[PDB]
Amino acid sequence: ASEESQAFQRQLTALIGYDVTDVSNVHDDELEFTRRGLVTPRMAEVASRDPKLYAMHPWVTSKPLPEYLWKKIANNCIFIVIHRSTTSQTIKVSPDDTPGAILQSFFTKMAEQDFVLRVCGRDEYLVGETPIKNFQWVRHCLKNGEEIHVVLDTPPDPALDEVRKETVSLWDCDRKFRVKIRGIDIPVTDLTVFVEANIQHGQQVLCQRRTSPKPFTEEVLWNVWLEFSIKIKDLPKGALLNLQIYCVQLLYYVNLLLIDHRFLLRRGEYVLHMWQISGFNADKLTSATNPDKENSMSISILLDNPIALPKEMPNQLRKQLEAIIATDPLNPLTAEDKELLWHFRYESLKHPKAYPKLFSSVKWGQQEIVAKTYQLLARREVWDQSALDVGLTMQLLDCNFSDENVRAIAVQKLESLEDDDVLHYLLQLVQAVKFEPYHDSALARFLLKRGLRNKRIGHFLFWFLRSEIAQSRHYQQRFAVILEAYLRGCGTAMLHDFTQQVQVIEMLQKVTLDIKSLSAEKYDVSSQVISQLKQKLENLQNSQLPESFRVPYDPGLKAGALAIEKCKVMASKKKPLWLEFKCADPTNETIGIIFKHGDDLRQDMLILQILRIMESIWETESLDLCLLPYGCISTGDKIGMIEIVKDATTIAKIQQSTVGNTGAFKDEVLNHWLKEKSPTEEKFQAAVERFVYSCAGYCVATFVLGIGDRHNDNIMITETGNLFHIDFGHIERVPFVLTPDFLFVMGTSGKKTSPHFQKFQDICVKAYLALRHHTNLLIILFSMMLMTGMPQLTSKEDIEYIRDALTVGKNEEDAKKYFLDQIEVCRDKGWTVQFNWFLHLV
Ligand SMILES: Cc1nc(NC(=O)NCCOCCC(C)(C)C)sc1C#Cc1ccncc1
Repeated sequence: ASEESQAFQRQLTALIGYDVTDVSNVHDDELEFTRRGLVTPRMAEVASRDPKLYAMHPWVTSKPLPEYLWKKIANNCIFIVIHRSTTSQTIKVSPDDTPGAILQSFFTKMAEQDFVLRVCGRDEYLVGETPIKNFQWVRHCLKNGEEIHVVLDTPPDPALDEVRKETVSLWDCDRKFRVKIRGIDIPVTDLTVFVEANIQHGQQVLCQRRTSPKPFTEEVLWNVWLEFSIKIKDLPKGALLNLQIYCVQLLYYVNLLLIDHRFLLRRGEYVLHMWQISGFNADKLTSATNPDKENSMSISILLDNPIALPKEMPNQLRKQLEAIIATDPLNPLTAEDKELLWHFRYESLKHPKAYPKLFSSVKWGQQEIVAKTYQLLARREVWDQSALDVGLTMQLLDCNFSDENVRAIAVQKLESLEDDDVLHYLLQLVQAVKFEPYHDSALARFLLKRGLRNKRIGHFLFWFLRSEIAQSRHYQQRFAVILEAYLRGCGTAMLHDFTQQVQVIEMLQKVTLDIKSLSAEKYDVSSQVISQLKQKLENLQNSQLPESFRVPYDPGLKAGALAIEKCKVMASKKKPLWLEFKCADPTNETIGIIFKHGDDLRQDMLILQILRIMESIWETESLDLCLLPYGCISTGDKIGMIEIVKDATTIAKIQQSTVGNTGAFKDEVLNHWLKEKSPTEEKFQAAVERFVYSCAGYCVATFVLGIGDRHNDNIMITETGNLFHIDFGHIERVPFVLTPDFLFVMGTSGKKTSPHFQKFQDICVKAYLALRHHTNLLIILFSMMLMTGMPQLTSKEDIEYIRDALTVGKNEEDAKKYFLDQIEVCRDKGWTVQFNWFLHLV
């Protein structure tokens, strides 16, 4: 209503990248009702959260301090360098010392509580009643053997985060369901079309009726009643009326929810703008209609049937039911299996791992059965009590489940995750919103309240939602209605940082797309393209870009002015921008960021998230495989950013040092580069230990994912011997890369065993074992990222690579040999595929 409240909605639309106050693409108030419906949990969180802790966002974890990291604390007391101006005197504190206790041990050891421990060079705070061992920044320093540098700083003002003042039933109706297909209208040789109407409940198709084929014209009228066998009483909440135009080839689709957001049966006249098939995918389930009215095929339908929706086993069969529960998520159930799970549903409820299969075997098109399922769900004693299995929880949030009650018990288990884990699974929990039948949901409300509770979760939430909105027309309506709901609770300070970030990304994306236009595809980096970049960049800095911004992939870091003398264009075919920015904290080395158009960085983000999940799985088994999970955020269509890792070099560039652009690869090349880049033999004998652990980790990780066969120009290594892979936005043969240059560093010529190669295969095989223990988790993370992120998704063979790879249904002893067989494939191949990878240049 306020004249300035209208200017707030245009700031929101600039941050979101979509106008939520738009009704040109809706046939009901589903999104408007969701906007108002979210005010309640937004305000409950904004009110619930403590302001002094929300402002300083302490990054803690309640997981035990790992064994390898404990070895670094040999004195049961670690060093903390506290700095204030000139002062820079260290302190020895016990790992059980709260930052409050370490405050009394700094003031009493000097000659008041209004000072906090802030890390040097970042906006990261060691505050709150949590032991110093549980702070992430402390654990990060103990991993990379770095010294703890803090500052006696003034705490931020919690008032900076201020917020702006914000009839019959179905079960009585015994008639059959019907829908009149009036016609189809395309704006614009000699084929036929027919329409197919389906009653769907997630994946499962309850009923199906088609029209008679009629010639392919601009307007095709039918005016026909399609009668279905399903009674109106039997329609479940979340039932979708999928209308498809077939040429026998699917050309267009559009969904419409039979039961609306108010439990009412949908009736009336509807003119639906349809999506074209690109010439399985989460986008196929979307309730949103095609916004492009000018170029899309339309379908007009009619309904009127108000009507509202109301709210002891033998050993043999036990052995069959247990065998079924044991099988992996992708093992398909048969009618025999489904029937056995249902009849013995009370036995199945006693095992929580049998939840996805028990609910996958429910007759959803039968009111009577869904009513039994809801009574069955009330006996949730086992479920509530049970330990949180995130892998199992996520199965219940995928495409196979449209049930609000089924999906909600899963969100109830997610409320147990601490911030630390909510960050690991955030990308995936965000995509799972695509599978929710309705806009307002338990999951949406869950992501909102956690983002609003923690500024680190909030920052990442923003970038993930802003990402899908900027490259998904099927879901931008839903995700923007959730991003507005968040942005209206993060508080003024966040709303300012996001504006500066969005602004910088927008300008640099323009320059990335402009430099790509200038430098031709079949063209190297000339003097024209390099000087045009420095010219374009000077005009941005001189009055059109913020003097400061938080780094999207690492928010604790604030980047400042552009070091234009250090920026350049990369030699890749996609011509990425290598940019360097000066650090914005005085507390002169820059931040390196790569901007890139051309590759799908959602696939990059989805693999990088899985590497943090994998190294977490290992951390619990007291393993550390030094994976370098560099930052990378997708910002729109094929465009996005990548973190430049300090003093790291490509493996292919290391060999084309001894001898340049040629296929004669030496083994000693990498072994020399490591010693040449090491000051003392102590630092070189460390680089081989960082190489053995990091190398073994990337071998197992890429193998389980099916991205082990990579060109060595996409494999980098640091001067400190930390190997890492880059550019995952792509996907004879090889399982993973273990080329003879790497073996030389471990001590083996080939077909030999050295003491370090022995160390390598020991951790290598123990890491495979560790991941095999979390088979269902990896299967679901990959299975879900293919439903949403990877658009070339095969719901048959693509999804099942990880099944064969993860040694399903096999003993742990065979696995040790099988993994070592794949090690020996890389021994006999040597440089066979690496040579053919170099040959892919011409
Ligand atoms: C992840 C990553 N790190 C690198 N590090 C590096 O070049 N260091 C060289 C020296 O430090 C730079 C110096 C300073 C800026 C730190 C001050 S390049 C790279 C990549 C990539 C990529 C390309 C295409 N698609 C996806 C990913």
